Formats: sequence, structure tokens, C-alpha cells
Amino acid sequence: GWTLNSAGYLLGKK
Repeated sequence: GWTLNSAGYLLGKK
């Protein structure tokens, strides 16, 4: 699904 620090952190913020 969606990660906390792996989706919006170290990769890109939405």
C-alpha cells in the first residue's frame, strides 16, 4: 500500500 517514511520520505513528498 503506502509507507510512512518510505513513500513520503527519502523518495519524495506528496
